[PDB]
Amino acid sequence: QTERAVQQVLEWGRSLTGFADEHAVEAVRGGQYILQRIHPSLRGTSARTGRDPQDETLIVTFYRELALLFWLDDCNDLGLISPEQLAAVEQALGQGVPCALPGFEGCAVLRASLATLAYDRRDYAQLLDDTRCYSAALRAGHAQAVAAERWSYAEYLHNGIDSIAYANVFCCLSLLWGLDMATLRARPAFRQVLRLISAIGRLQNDLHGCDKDRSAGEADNAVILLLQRYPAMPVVEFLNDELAGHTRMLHRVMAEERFPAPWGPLIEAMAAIRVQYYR
Amino acid sequence: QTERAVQQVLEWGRSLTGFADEHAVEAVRGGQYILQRIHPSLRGTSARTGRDPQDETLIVTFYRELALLFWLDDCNDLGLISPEQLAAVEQALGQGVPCALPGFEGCAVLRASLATLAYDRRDYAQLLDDTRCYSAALRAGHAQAVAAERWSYAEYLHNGIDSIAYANVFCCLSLLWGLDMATLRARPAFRQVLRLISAIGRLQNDLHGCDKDRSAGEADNAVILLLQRYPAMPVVEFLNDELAGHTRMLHRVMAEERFPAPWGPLIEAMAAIRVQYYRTSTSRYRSD
Repeated sequence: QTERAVQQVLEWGRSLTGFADEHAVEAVRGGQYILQRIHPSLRGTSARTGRDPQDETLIVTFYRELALLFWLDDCNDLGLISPEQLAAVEQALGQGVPCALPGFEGCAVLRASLATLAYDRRDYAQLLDDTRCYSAALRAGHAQAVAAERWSYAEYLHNGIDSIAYANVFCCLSLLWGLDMATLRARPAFRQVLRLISAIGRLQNDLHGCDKDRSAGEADNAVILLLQRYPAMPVVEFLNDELAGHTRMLHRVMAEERFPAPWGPLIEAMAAIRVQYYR
Repeated sequence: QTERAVQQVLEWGRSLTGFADEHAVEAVRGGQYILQRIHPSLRGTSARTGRDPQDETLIVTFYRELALLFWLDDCNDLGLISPEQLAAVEQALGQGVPCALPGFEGCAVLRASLATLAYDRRDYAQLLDDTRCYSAALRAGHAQAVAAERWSYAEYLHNGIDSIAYANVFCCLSLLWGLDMATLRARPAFRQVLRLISAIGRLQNDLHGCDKDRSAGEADNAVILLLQRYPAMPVVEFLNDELAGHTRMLHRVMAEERFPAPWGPLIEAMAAIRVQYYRTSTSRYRSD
Protein backbone atom coordinates (compact mmCIF):
# COMPACT_ATOMS: atom_id res chain seq x y z
CA GLN A 1 0.00 0.00 0.00
CA THR A 2 1.27 3.42 -1.11
CA GLU A 3 1.11 5.69 1.92
CA ARG A 4 2.48 2.94 4.16
CA ALA A 5 5.28 1.95 1.77
CA VAL A 6 6.10 5.67 1.75
CA GLN A 7 6.27 5.96 5.49
CA GLN A 8 8.68 3.03 5.76
CA VAL A 9 10.98 4.59 3.11
CA LEU A 10 10.73 7.92 4.99
CA GLU A 11 11.72 6.47 8.34
CA TRP A 12 14.82 4.74 6.96
CA GLY A 13 15.47 7.85 4.87
CA ARG A 14 15.77 10.00 8.02
CA SER A 15 19.22 8.66 8.62
CA LEU A 16 20.59 10.28 5.45
CA THR A 17 21.70 13.94 5.30
CA GLY A 18 19.91 15.64 2.40
CA PHE A 19 17.04 13.18 2.16
CA ALA A 20 13.77 14.80 1.01
CA ASP A 21 10.26 13.42 1.10
CA GLU A 22 9.91 13.44 -2.71
CA HIS A 23 12.84 10.98 -2.76
CA ALA A 24 10.61 8.48 -0.96
CA VAL A 25 7.55 9.51 -2.92
CA GLU A 26 9.11 9.16 -6.39
CA ALA A 27 10.65 5.88 -5.27
CA VAL A 28 7.36 4.36 -4.22
CA ARG A 29 5.51 5.62 -7.27
CA GLY A 30 8.10 4.39 -9.79
CA GLY A 31 8.68 1.17 -7.89
CA GLN A 32 4.96 0.55 -7.68
CA TYR A 33 4.59 1.07 -11.37
CA ILE A 34 7.24 -1.55 -12.11
CA LEU A 35 5.98 -4.14 -9.65
CA GLN A 36 2.41 -3.94 -10.92
CA ARG A 37 3.63 -4.48 -14.44
CA ILE A 38 5.70 -7.54 -13.67
CA HIS A 39 3.51 -9.11 -10.94
CA PRO A 40 1.78 -11.64 -13.24
CA SER A 41 5.17 -12.76 -14.55
CA LEU A 42 6.82 -12.61 -11.16
CA ARG A 43 4.21 -14.98 -9.69
CA GLY A 44 5.59 -17.53 -12.14
CA THR A 45 9.04 -17.57 -10.67
CA SER A 46 7.93 -17.77 -7.05
CA ALA A 47 7.48 -21.53 -6.96
CA ARG A 48 11.06 -21.86 -8.02
CA THR A 49 12.52 -19.08 -5.85
CA GLY A 50 10.57 -19.05 -2.61
CA ARG A 51 10.44 -15.28 -3.00
CA ASP A 52 6.88 -13.93 -2.88
CA PRO A 53 5.76 -11.13 -5.23
CA GLN A 54 4.04 -9.30 -2.43
CA ASP A 55 6.59 -9.92 0.31
CA GLU A 56 6.63 -6.69 2.29
CA THR A 57 10.30 -6.84 3.30
CA LEU A 58 11.33 -7.36 -0.34
CA ILE A 59 9.13 -4.53 -1.66
CA VAL A 60 10.21 -1.95 0.85
CA THR A 61 13.93 -2.72 0.39
CA PHE A 62 13.40 -2.20 -3.36
CA TYR A 63 11.72 1.19 -2.79
CA ARG A 64 14.49 2.23 -0.47
CA GLU A 65 17.12 1.35 -3.12
CA LEU A 66 15.16 3.48 -5.61
CA ALA A 67 15.02 6.42 -3.14
CA LEU A 68 18.72 6.04 -2.47
CA LEU A 69 19.32 6.50 -6.27
CA PHE A 70 17.09 9.57 -6.39
CA TRP A 71 18.81 11.02 -3.30
CA LEU A 72 22.30 10.39 -4.69
CA ASP A 73 21.34 12.25 -7.85
CA ASP A 74 20.26 15.28 -5.79
CA CYS A 75 23.42 15.09 -3.72
CA ASN A 76 25.53 15.49 -6.83
CA ASP A 77 23.57 18.46 -8.08
CA LEU A 78 21.20 20.38 -5.82
CA GLY A 79 24.41 19.93 -3.79
CA LEU A 80 22.76 18.60 -0.71
CA ILE A 81 26.35 17.55 0.37
CA SER A 82 30.20 17.99 -0.22
CA PRO A 83 32.56 16.09 -2.59
CA GLU A 84 34.18 14.71 0.55
CA GLN A 85 30.88 13.65 2.08
CA LEU A 86 29.85 12.26 -1.32
CA ALA A 87 33.11 10.41 -1.75
CA ALA A 88 32.55 8.75 1.68
CA VAL A 89 28.99 7.87 0.77
CA GLU A 90 30.20 6.45 -2.55
CA GLN A 91 32.67 4.20 -0.81
CA ALA A 92 29.99 3.02 1.62
CA LEU A 93 27.47 2.19 -1.03
CA GLY A 94 29.97 0.92 -3.56
CA GLN A 95 31.82 -1.42 -1.15
CA GLY A 96 29.10 -2.19 1.41
CA VAL A 97 30.93 -0.74 4.46
CA PRO A 98 30.19 1.73 7.25
CA CYS A 99 30.42 5.28 5.94
CA ALA A 100 33.63 6.85 7.27
CA LEU A 101 31.86 10.21 7.79
CA PRO A 102 28.90 10.96 10.03
CA GLY A 103 25.39 11.65 8.80
CA PHE A 104 24.81 8.79 6.41
CA GLU A 105 23.97 5.73 8.58
CA GLY A 106 21.12 4.71 6.26
CA CYS A 107 23.83 3.70 3.79
CA ALA A 108 25.32 0.80 5.75
CA VAL A 109 21.89 -0.22 6.86
CA LEU A 110 20.34 -0.58 3.43
CA ARG A 111 23.38 -2.35 2.02
CA ALA A 112 23.40 -4.73 5.01
CA SER A 113 19.73 -5.63 4.41
CA LEU A 114 20.41 -6.14 0.69
CA ALA A 115 23.34 -8.40 1.46
CA THR A 116 21.18 -10.52 3.85
CA LEU A 117 18.21 -10.75 1.45
CA ALA A 118 20.25 -11.50 -1.73
CA TYR A 119 18.90 -14.65 -3.40
CA ASP A 120 22.22 -15.10 -5.30
CA ARG A 121 25.02 -13.13 -3.50
CA ARG A 122 26.58 -12.53 -6.91
CA ASP A 123 23.73 -10.07 -7.47
CA TYR A 124 24.83 -8.14 -4.38
CA ALA A 125 28.40 -7.90 -5.68
CA GLN A 126 26.87 -6.80 -8.98
CA LEU A 127 24.74 -4.19 -7.28
CA LEU A 128 27.85 -2.72 -5.56
CA ASP A 129 29.52 -2.63 -9.03
CA ASP A 130 26.49 -0.90 -10.60
CA THR A 131 26.39 1.54 -7.70
CA ARG A 132 30.02 2.70 -8.32
CA CYS A 133 29.24 2.96 -12.05
CA TYR A 134 26.08 5.08 -11.38
CA SER A 135 27.69 7.48 -8.93
CA ALA A 136 30.74 7.98 -11.11
CA ALA A 137 28.38 8.79 -14.01
CA LEU A 138 26.49 11.31 -11.81
CA ARG A 139 29.84 12.98 -10.93
CA ALA A 140 31.08 12.93 -14.51
CA GLY A 141 27.86 14.45 -15.87
CA HIS A 142 27.79 17.10 -13.18
CA ALA A 143 31.40 18.10 -13.73
CA GLN A 144 30.98 18.14 -17.53
CA ALA A 145 28.15 20.66 -17.26
CA VAL A 146 30.58 23.36 -15.98
CA ALA A 147 33.81 22.05 -17.55
CA ALA A 148 36.11 24.13 -19.88
CA GLU A 149 35.16 21.95 -22.86
CA ARG A 150 31.96 20.33 -24.00
CA TRP A 151 31.25 16.64 -24.40
CA SER A 152 30.30 15.14 -27.75
CA TYR A 153 26.80 13.55 -28.05
CA ALA A 154 28.55 10.14 -27.94
CA GLU A 155 30.19 10.85 -24.56
CA TYR A 156 26.99 12.32 -23.13
CA LEU A 157 24.86 9.41 -24.20
CA HIS A 158 27.36 6.84 -22.98
CA ASN A 159 27.53 8.54 -19.56
CA GLY A 160 23.74 9.06 -19.65
CA ILE A 161 23.21 5.35 -20.03
CA ASP A 162 25.01 4.77 -16.71
CA SER A 163 23.40 7.66 -14.86
CA ILE A 164 19.85 6.67 -15.79
CA ALA A 165 20.35 3.67 -13.38
CA TYR A 166 18.11 1.13 -15.10
CA ALA A 167 20.96 -1.41 -14.67
CA ASN A 168 20.69 -0.78 -10.92
CA VAL A 169 16.91 -1.21 -10.91
CA PHE A 170 17.28 -4.57 -12.65
CA CYS A 171 20.06 -5.71 -10.39
CA CYS A 172 18.09 -4.85 -7.30
CA LEU A 173 14.98 -6.75 -8.52
CA SER A 174 17.09 -9.82 -9.41
CA LEU A 175 18.80 -9.68 -6.03
CA LEU A 176 15.50 -9.58 -4.12
CA TRP A 177 13.31 -11.97 -6.17
CA GLY A 178 16.05 -14.24 -7.58
CA LEU A 179 15.79 -13.37 -11.19
CA ASP A 180 19.21 -14.85 -12.13
CA MET A 181 20.40 -11.64 -13.89
CA ALA A 182 23.98 -12.86 -13.64
CA THR A 183 23.03 -15.64 -16.04
CA LEU A 184 21.14 -13.38 -18.42
CA ARG A 185 24.12 -10.92 -18.52
CA ALA A 186 26.17 -13.65 -20.20
CA ARG A 187 23.98 -13.15 -23.27
CA PRO A 188 25.09 -10.45 -25.73
CA ALA A 189 21.52 -9.75 -26.73
CA PHE A 190 20.58 -9.23 -23.10
CA ARG A 191 23.44 -6.73 -22.73
CA GLN A 192 22.34 -4.91 -25.87
CA VAL A 193 18.73 -4.51 -24.59
CA LEU A 194 20.07 -3.24 -21.30
CA ARG A 195 21.92 -0.44 -23.12
CA LEU A 196 18.97 0.21 -25.46
CA ILE A 197 16.48 0.60 -22.63
CA SER A 198 18.87 2.81 -20.66
CA ALA A 199 19.38 5.07 -23.71
CA ILE A 200 15.60 5.22 -24.26
CA GLY A 201 15.24 6.25 -20.58
CA ARG A 202 18.06 8.84 -20.82
CA LEU A 203 16.56 10.38 -24.01
CA GLN A 204 12.88 10.37 -22.73
CA ASN A 205 14.07 12.02 -19.51
CA ASP A 206 16.06 14.73 -21.26
CA LEU A 207 13.44 15.52 -23.90
CA HIS A 208 10.88 15.83 -21.04
CA GLY A 209 12.84 18.33 -18.99
CA CYS A 210 14.58 20.24 -21.77
CA ASP A 211 12.26 23.28 -21.71
CA LYS A 212 12.68 23.69 -17.95
CA ASP A 213 16.46 23.23 -18.23
CA ARG A 214 16.66 25.72 -21.11
CA SER A 215 14.94 28.45 -19.02
CA ALA A 216 16.92 27.46 -15.87
CA GLY A 217 20.38 27.29 -17.61
CA GLU A 218 21.08 23.55 -17.05
CA ALA A 219 23.72 22.02 -19.36
CA ASP A 220 23.48 18.38 -18.12
CA ASN A 221 20.77 17.55 -20.69
CA ALA A 222 21.20 16.27 -24.23
CA VAL A 223 19.00 19.05 -25.72
CA ILE A 224 20.90 21.90 -24.10
CA LEU A 225 24.30 20.36 -24.86
CA LEU A 226 23.47 19.92 -28.56
CA LEU A 227 21.83 23.33 -28.80
CA GLN A 228 25.01 24.90 -27.24
CA ARG A 229 27.31 23.11 -29.75
CA TYR A 230 25.12 23.11 -32.85
CA PRO A 231 22.91 26.23 -32.75
CA ALA A 232 21.62 25.61 -36.30
CA MET A 233 20.77 21.95 -35.73
CA PRO A 234 17.08 20.84 -35.22
CA VAL A 235 18.07 19.22 -31.95
CA VAL A 236 14.71 18.18 -30.59
CA GLU A 237 13.69 16.58 -33.87
CA PHE A 238 17.06 14.72 -33.90
CA LEU A 239 16.78 13.49 -30.32
CA ASN A 240 13.19 12.45 -30.90
CA ASP A 241 14.31 10.46 -33.98
CA GLU A 242 17.14 9.00 -31.87
CA LEU A 243 14.57 7.90 -29.25
CA ALA A 244 12.40 6.38 -31.99
CA GLY A 245 15.47 4.58 -33.42
CA HIS A 246 16.55 3.05 -30.13
CA THR A 247 12.93 1.95 -29.55
CA ARG A 248 12.81 0.23 -32.94
CA MET A 249 16.11 -1.53 -32.20
CA LEU A 250 14.81 -2.71 -28.82
CA HIS A 251 11.71 -4.00 -30.59
CA ARG A 252 13.72 -6.03 -33.08
CA VAL A 253 15.84 -7.61 -30.36
CA MET A 254 12.86 -8.41 -28.14
CA ALA A 255 10.92 -10.00 -30.98
CA GLU A 256 14.00 -12.09 -31.82
CA GLU A 257 15.14 -13.14 -28.37
CA ARG A 258 13.12 -14.79 -25.67
CA PHE A 259 14.08 -13.96 -22.16
CA PRO A 260 12.94 -16.09 -19.22
CA ALA A 261 10.09 -14.58 -17.14
CA PRO A 262 9.85 -11.89 -15.94
CA TRP A 263 12.54 -10.20 -17.94
CA GLY A 264 10.43 -9.68 -21.05
CA PRO A 265 7.76 -7.75 -19.20
CA LEU A 266 10.34 -6.08 -16.95
CA ILE A 267 12.20 -4.81 -20.02
CA GLU A 268 8.96 -3.49 -21.55
CA ALA A 269 7.67 -1.80 -18.35
CA MET A 270 11.06 0.09 -18.13
CA ALA A 271 10.88 0.87 -21.84
CA ALA A 272 7.49 2.43 -21.23
CA ILE A 273 8.03 4.16 -17.89
CA ARG A 274 8.32 7.87 -18.61
CA VAL A 275 9.90 10.30 -16.14
CA GLN A 276 6.48 12.10 -15.87
CA TYR A 277 5.08 8.89 -14.34
CA TYR A 278 6.99 9.34 -11.03
CA ARG A 279 8.78 12.70 -10.93
CA GLN B 1 57.69 -12.33 -49.58
CA THR B 2 54.81 -9.86 -50.03
CA GLU B 3 54.17 -11.29 -53.58
CA ARG B 4 54.16 -14.84 -52.50
CA ALA B 5 51.50 -13.99 -49.86
CA VAL B 6 49.44 -12.22 -52.57
CA GLN B 7 49.65 -15.28 -54.81
CA GLN B 8 48.56 -17.64 -52.06
CA VAL B 9 45.47 -15.45 -51.31
CA LEU B 10 44.77 -15.29 -55.11
CA GLU B 11 45.01 -19.05 -55.69
CA TRP B 12 42.42 -19.65 -52.98
CA GLY B 13 40.35 -16.70 -54.33
CA ARG B 14 40.04 -18.52 -57.68
CA SER B 15 37.54 -20.85 -55.97
CA LEU B 16 35.19 -17.94 -55.28
CA THR B 17 33.03 -16.68 -58.16
CA GLY B 18 33.38 -12.90 -58.48
CA PHE B 19 36.75 -12.77 -56.65
CA ALA B 20 38.98 -10.01 -58.09
CA ASP B 21 42.82 -9.58 -57.92
CA GLU B 22 42.15 -6.35 -55.99
CA HIS B 23 40.50 -8.31 -53.13
CA ALA B 24 43.76 -10.24 -52.62
CA VAL B 25 46.03 -7.24 -53.06
CA GLU B 26 44.10 -4.97 -50.65
CA ALA B 27 43.85 -7.87 -48.11
CA VAL B 28 47.65 -8.31 -48.06
CA ARG B 29 48.23 -4.52 -47.95
CA GLY B 30 45.81 -4.03 -45.05
CA GLY B 31 46.81 -7.30 -43.31
CA GLN B 32 50.56 -6.48 -43.55
CA TYR B 33 49.95 -3.07 -42.06
CA ILE B 34 48.25 -4.58 -39.04
CA LEU B 35 50.79 -7.37 -38.56
CA GLN B 36 53.68 -4.91 -38.84
CA ARG B 37 52.20 -2.60 -36.26
CA ILE B 38 51.84 -5.35 -33.64
CA HIS B 39 54.86 -7.48 -34.63
CA PRO B 40 56.99 -6.84 -31.43
CA SER B 41 54.02 -7.79 -29.22
CA LEU B 42 53.34 -11.00 -31.21
CA ARG B 43 56.99 -11.96 -30.87
CA GLY B 44 56.34 -11.51 -27.14
CA THR B 45 53.20 -13.63 -26.96
CA SER B 46 54.67 -16.38 -29.22
CA ALA B 47 56.68 -17.82 -26.28
CA ARG B 48 53.50 -18.65 -24.40
CA THR B 49 51.30 -19.64 -27.32
CA GLY B 50 53.62 -21.43 -29.65
CA ARG B 51 52.17 -19.28 -32.52
CA ASP B 52 54.92 -17.59 -34.49
CA PRO B 53 54.27 -14.10 -35.98
CA GLN B 54 56.29 -15.29 -38.95
CA ASP B 55 54.37 -18.51 -39.57
CA GLU B 56 53.23 -18.33 -43.25
CA THR B 57 50.26 -20.66 -42.63
CA LEU B 58 48.87 -18.27 -39.98
CA ILE B 59 49.67 -15.11 -42.00
CA VAL B 60 48.13 -16.43 -45.20
CA THR B 61 44.98 -17.63 -43.52
CA PHE B 62 44.59 -14.17 -41.88
CA TYR B 63 44.97 -12.47 -45.27
CA ARG B 64 42.50 -14.86 -46.83
CA GLU B 65 39.86 -13.88 -44.16
CA LEU B 66 40.48 -10.22 -44.97
CA ALA B 67 40.11 -10.93 -48.70
CA LEU B 68 36.86 -12.72 -47.94
CA LEU B 69 35.52 -9.61 -46.15
CA PHE B 70 36.56 -7.34 -49.09
CA TRP B 71 34.97 -9.77 -51.64
CA LEU B 72 31.68 -10.03 -49.63
CA ASP B 73 31.40 -6.25 -49.43
CA ASP B 74 31.81 -6.07 -53.26
CA CYS B 75 29.35 -8.87 -53.82
CA ASN B 76 26.76 -6.82 -51.89
CA ASP B 77 27.56 -3.57 -53.62
CA LEU B 78 28.40 -4.43 -57.18
CA GLY B 79 26.14 -7.46 -57.53
CA LEU B 80 29.11 -9.67 -58.44
CA ILE B 81 27.02 -12.78 -57.89
CA SER B 82 23.30 -13.39 -57.67
CA PRO B 83 21.03 -12.85 -54.63
CA GLU B 84 20.53 -16.67 -54.54
CA GLN B 85 24.34 -17.15 -54.63
CA LEU B 86 24.99 -14.53 -51.91
CA ALA B 87 22.47 -16.19 -49.58
CA ALA B 88 24.10 -19.60 -50.06
CA VAL B 89 27.60 -18.09 -49.48
CA GLU B 90 26.42 -16.35 -46.39
CA GLN B 91 24.84 -19.55 -44.98
CA ALA B 92 28.05 -21.50 -45.64
CA LEU B 93 30.25 -18.86 -44.05
CA GLY B 94 27.98 -18.20 -41.08
CA GLN B 95 27.76 -21.91 -40.11
CA GLY B 96 31.25 -22.86 -41.37
CA VAL B 97 30.03 -25.47 -43.93
CA PRO B 98 30.47 -25.94 -47.69
CA CYS B 99 28.36 -23.68 -49.92
CA ALA B 100 25.36 -25.52 -51.34
CA LEU B 101 25.72 -23.91 -54.79
CA PRO B 102 28.71 -24.46 -56.95
CA GLY B 103 31.44 -21.97 -57.65
CA PHE B 104 32.28 -21.17 -54.02
CA GLU B 105 34.50 -24.02 -52.87
CA GLY B 106 36.80 -21.50 -51.18
CA CYS B 107 34.23 -20.96 -48.43
CA ALA B 108 34.72 -24.56 -47.28
CA VAL B 109 38.54 -24.49 -47.56
CA LEU B 110 38.81 -21.29 -45.52
CA ARG B 111 36.41 -22.21 -42.74
CA ALA B 112 37.97 -25.63 -42.40
CA SER B 113 41.51 -24.08 -42.12
CA LEU B 114 40.26 -21.68 -39.45
CA ALA B 115 38.60 -24.53 -37.52
CA THR B 116 41.81 -26.58 -37.70
CA LEU B 117 44.14 -23.70 -36.77
CA ALA B 118 42.08 -22.25 -33.96
CA TYR B 119 44.14 -21.85 -30.79
CA ASP B 120 40.94 -21.48 -28.67
CA ARG B 121 37.93 -22.87 -30.58
CA ARG B 122 35.66 -20.34 -28.86
CA ASP B 123 37.23 -17.76 -31.31
CA TYR B 124 36.19 -19.87 -34.29
CA ALA B 125 32.52 -19.81 -33.16
CA GLN B 126 32.85 -16.10 -32.47
CA LEU B 127 34.25 -15.62 -36.00
CA LEU B 128 31.18 -17.46 -37.48
CA ASP B 129 28.83 -15.21 -35.46
CA ASP B 130 30.81 -12.11 -36.55
CA THR B 131 30.60 -13.24 -40.15
CA ARG B 132 26.82 -13.54 -39.80
CA CYS B 133 26.57 -10.06 -38.22
CA TYR B 134 28.83 -8.67 -40.89
CA SER B 135 26.91 -10.01 -43.94
CA ALA B 136 23.56 -9.08 -42.35
CA ALA B 137 24.78 -5.51 -41.79
CA LEU B 138 26.02 -5.17 -45.34
CA ARG B 139 22.51 -6.18 -46.53
CA ALA B 140 20.68 -4.01 -43.99
CA GLY B 141 22.64 -0.92 -45.05
CA HIS B 142 21.92 -1.67 -48.72
CA ALA B 143 18.20 -2.17 -48.00
CA GLN B 144 17.77 0.93 -45.84
CA ALA B 145 19.18 2.99 -48.70
CA VAL B 146 15.93 2.42 -50.75
CA ALA B 147 13.71 1.86 -47.80
CA ALA B 148 10.54 3.92 -47.30
CA GLU B 149 11.80 5.44 -44.01
CA ARG B 150 15.36 6.60 -43.24
CA TRP B 151 16.82 5.19 -40.10
CA SER B 152 18.09 7.32 -37.16
CA TYR B 153 21.75 8.13 -36.59
CA ALA B 154 21.56 5.53 -33.80
CA GLU B 155 20.44 2.70 -36.10
CA TYR B 156 22.95 3.67 -38.71
CA LEU B 157 25.86 3.60 -36.27
CA HIS B 158 24.77 0.30 -34.66
CA ASN B 159 24.59 -1.26 -38.14
CA GLY B 160 27.80 0.50 -39.15
CA ILE B 161 29.65 -1.01 -36.22
CA ASP B 162 28.89 -4.47 -37.58
CA SER B 163 29.59 -3.59 -41.18
CA ILE B 164 33.14 -2.10 -40.59
CA ALA B 165 34.16 -5.67 -39.57
CA TYR B 166 36.84 -4.83 -36.97
CA ALA B 167 35.26 -7.45 -34.74
CA ASN B 168 35.98 -10.02 -37.47
CA VAL B 169 39.55 -8.87 -37.80
CA PHE B 170 40.23 -9.11 -34.05
CA CYS B 171 38.60 -12.45 -33.73
CA CYS B 172 40.60 -13.89 -36.68
CA LEU B 173 43.83 -12.57 -35.16
CA SER B 174 42.95 -14.13 -31.77
CA LEU B 175 42.06 -17.38 -33.49
CA LEU B 176 45.48 -17.74 -35.25
CA TRP B 177 47.80 -16.22 -32.65
CA GLY B 178 46.18 -17.39 -29.38
CA LEU B 179 45.31 -13.95 -28.17
CA ASP B 180 42.54 -14.98 -25.72
CA MET B 181 39.84 -12.65 -27.03
CA ALA B 182 37.11 -15.03 -25.78
CA THR B 183 38.43 -14.71 -22.21
CA LEU B 184 38.90 -10.97 -22.37
CA ARG B 185 35.31 -10.66 -23.60
CA ALA B 186 34.09 -11.50 -20.10
CA ARG B 187 35.23 -7.98 -19.15
CA PRO B 188 32.55 -5.28 -19.74
CA ALA B 189 35.23 -2.70 -20.50
CA PHE B 190 36.75 -4.97 -23.10
CA ARG B 191 33.40 -5.32 -24.86
CA GLN B 192 33.03 -1.51 -24.58
CA VAL B 193 36.33 -0.78 -26.33
CA LEU B 194 35.37 -3.20 -29.12
CA ARG B 195 32.27 -1.13 -29.80
CA LEU B 196 34.25 2.15 -29.54
CA ILE B 197 37.00 1.12 -31.97
CA SER B 198 34.40 -0.13 -34.49
CA ALA B 199 32.37 3.06 -34.24
CA ILE B 200 35.63 4.98 -34.70
CA GLY B 201 36.44 2.94 -37.84
CA ARG B 202 32.92 3.50 -39.16
CA LEU B 203 32.98 7.30 -38.58
CA GLN B 204 36.51 7.61 -40.04
CA ASN B 205 35.53 5.68 -43.19
CA ASP B 206 32.31 7.65 -43.67
CA LEU B 207 33.98 11.05 -43.19
CA HIS B 208 36.30 9.97 -45.92
CA GLY B 209 33.90 8.65 -48.58
CA CYS B 210 30.97 11.14 -48.35
CA ASP B 211 31.97 13.00 -51.53
CA LYS B 212 32.62 9.73 -53.39
CA ASP B 213 29.08 8.55 -52.47
CA ARG B 214 27.03 11.75 -52.82
CA SER B 215 28.37 11.79 -56.38
CA ALA B 216 27.45 8.19 -57.22
CA GLY B 217 23.99 8.38 -55.68
CA GLU B 218 24.76 6.34 -52.52
CA ALA B 219 22.75 7.09 -49.37
CA ASP B 220 24.46 4.43 -47.27
CA ASN B 221 26.87 6.85 -45.43
CA ALA B 222 26.53 8.90 -42.19
CA VAL B 223 27.23 12.31 -43.79
CA ILE B 224 24.58 11.59 -46.44
CA LEU B 225 22.01 10.21 -44.08
CA LEU B 226 22.25 13.12 -41.71
CA LEU B 227 22.24 15.83 -44.46
CA GLN B 228 19.14 14.28 -45.95
CA ARG B 229 17.26 14.15 -42.69
CA TYR B 230 18.60 17.47 -41.21
CA PRO B 231 19.67 19.85 -44.00
CA ALA B 232 20.34 22.76 -41.62
CA MET B 233 22.59 20.67 -39.33
CA PRO B 234 26.39 21.04 -39.43
CA VAL B 235 26.76 17.35 -40.16
CA VAL B 236 30.45 17.17 -40.87
CA GLU B 237 31.16 19.21 -37.73
CA PHE B 238 28.92 16.92 -35.66
CA LEU B 239 30.48 13.67 -37.00
CA ASN B 240 34.03 14.90 -36.47
CA ASP B 241 33.03 15.77 -32.90
CA GLU B 242 31.48 12.28 -32.48
CA LEU B 243 34.68 10.73 -33.80
CA ALA B 244 36.78 12.76 -31.36
CA GLY B 245 34.43 11.91 -28.52
CA HIS B 246 34.62 8.15 -29.25
CA THR B 247 38.38 8.45 -29.40
CA ARG B 248 38.62 10.24 -26.05
CA MET B 249 36.40 7.49 -24.52
CA LEU B 250 38.56 4.78 -26.05
CA HIS B 251 41.77 6.37 -24.76
CA ARG B 252 40.34 6.67 -21.26
CA VAL B 253 39.15 3.03 -21.06
CA MET B 254 42.37 1.64 -22.58
CA ALA B 255 44.39 3.64 -20.06
CA GLU B 256 42.34 2.33 -17.10
CA GLU B 257 42.19 -1.31 -18.19
CA ARG B 258 45.79 -2.12 -19.18
CA PHE B 259 44.72 -4.98 -21.42
CA PRO B 260 47.32 -7.69 -22.03
CA ALA B 261 49.59 -7.60 -25.10
CA PRO B 262 48.96 -7.23 -28.04
CA TRP B 263 45.53 -5.64 -27.40
CA GLY B 264 46.58 -2.01 -26.72
CA PRO B 265 48.81 -1.89 -29.80
CA LEU B 266 46.16 -3.80 -31.85
CA ILE B 267 43.40 -1.28 -30.93
CA GLU B 268 45.84 1.55 -31.65
CA ALA B 269 46.78 0.13 -35.06
CA MET B 270 43.11 -0.02 -36.00
CA ALA B 271 42.62 3.56 -34.79
CA ALA B 272 45.34 4.59 -37.21
CA ILE B 273 44.50 2.49 -40.27
CA ARG B 274 43.50 4.67 -43.23
CA VAL B 275 41.58 3.13 -46.13
CA GLN B 276 44.29 5.00 -47.95
CA TYR B 277 46.71 2.31 -46.72
CA TYR B 278 45.05 -0.61 -48.63
CA ARG B 279 41.87 0.03 -50.68
CA THR B 280 42.55 3.11 -52.86
CA SER B 281 45.66 1.70 -54.54
CA THR B 282 44.35 -1.47 -56.24
CA SER B 283 41.83 -1.44 -59.09
CA ARG B 284 42.43 -3.35 -62.35
CA TYR B 285 43.84 -1.07 -65.02
CA ARG B 286 41.78 -0.63 -68.18
CA SER B 287 42.87 1.21 -71.35
CA ASP B 288 39.86 3.59 -71.02
